[PDB]
Amino acid sequence: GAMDPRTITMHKDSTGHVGFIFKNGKITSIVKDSSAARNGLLTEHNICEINGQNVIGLKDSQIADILSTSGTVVTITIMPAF
Ligand SMILES: [O]
Repeated sequence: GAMDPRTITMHKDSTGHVGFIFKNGKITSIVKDSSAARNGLLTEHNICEINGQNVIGLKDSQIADILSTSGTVVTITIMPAF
C-alpha cells in the first residue's frame, strides 16, 4: 500500500531498457509505454533492491551499472519516502 515497499518485475526492451530514470537512488520519471509503465513502477520512490540484491546506500553509478548489465528480467523493490 501507500507506505509499503512494492516489488515490480519488468522485462528489457530490444535495446536493453525497462523504462525509467532516477537520481540519488530515487526514481524520477517513467518512460511512456515501457515495461516500467506497464508494470507500475512509481516515481518518488527509492530503489531498495534490484534482482533481490539490496542496493541501499549505493551511488548512482553503481545502480546504473547493475541495471545496464542485468539480464532481461529486472525486478525492483521500491519504497516511498517523505
Ligand atoms: O531494500
